[PDB]
Amino acid sequence: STGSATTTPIDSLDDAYITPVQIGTPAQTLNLDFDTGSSDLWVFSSETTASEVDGQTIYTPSKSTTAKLLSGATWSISYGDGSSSSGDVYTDTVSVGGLTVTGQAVESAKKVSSSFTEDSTIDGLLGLAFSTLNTVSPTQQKTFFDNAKASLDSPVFTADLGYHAPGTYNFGFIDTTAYTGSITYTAVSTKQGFWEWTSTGYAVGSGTFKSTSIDGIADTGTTLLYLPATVVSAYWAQVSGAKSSSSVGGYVFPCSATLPSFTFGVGSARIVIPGDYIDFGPISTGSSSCFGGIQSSAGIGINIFGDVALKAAFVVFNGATTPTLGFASK
Repeated sequence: STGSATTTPIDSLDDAYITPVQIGTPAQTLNLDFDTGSSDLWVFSSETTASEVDGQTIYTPSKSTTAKLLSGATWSISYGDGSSSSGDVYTDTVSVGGLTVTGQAVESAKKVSSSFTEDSTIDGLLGLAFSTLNTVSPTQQKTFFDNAKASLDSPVFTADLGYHAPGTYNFGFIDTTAYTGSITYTAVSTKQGFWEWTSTGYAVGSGTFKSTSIDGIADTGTTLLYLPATVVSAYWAQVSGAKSSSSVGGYVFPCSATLPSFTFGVGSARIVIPGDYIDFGPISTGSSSCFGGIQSSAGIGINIFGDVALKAAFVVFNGATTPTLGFASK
């Protein structure tokens, strides 16, 4: 089997991407944030505290003939950005782009943090990191990909995120029309539960490539590119007026600037992030100070190849017995 679903930016900045997911019988379609940095499929629901729902579409298990309460199971998660949610668990039928999993754990939110409430466009998350990170207790549950894997034509999914445009998540096949050149594959460590890999270096604009190992995670659920302070300083030093602002919470730059590209290495191959991808617009409405799309990972504890990086590539998440990651230009 295979599946193919379009993923769409939630706003004009590509702050996140939503992908329609069918849950239950008859189908209830929710727009979920596909997150390769976590492993819980959770949804706003009829059980979510009413004051914490503001425009989201909810899953109502009582209206699904295939929903079953997973007795005794609860979940609770906290994300890198300080947001959180928690609740109980159903199993139900879940389909993505024509690919169907029966008995998928659907984690129903009883509580969500303010940032989730405040984002009316995201109805929940669909985790695609390794199932070892799944928070369900006392019986840990598998991700959608993990459940689907054996049935897929090939044990892979691909992320093809657009810049200010829709893109695609495919399951079970590699669309050879979706990228240019060849796919370069690179080793993954699953030791922390993430799609963790090591970039071979970077360049700023038309500058020379610096060969240096940068360990990080391929994380579709993070907006920006978080790299070591040395790398980030080198980038923003090429932008006149750019500075790190403690009050704003990162590097800002004059909105009048033309940003240089940023290149990252994947083995001997190179992925080029155009400068425009690194502009996240005014810090506040009407400001001429703009927020940067490359930020320091210092104090995160890990480097994160988020959407800013991933949307410059066609990315293969290879879930073979020894997982690997593949990157191609497009």
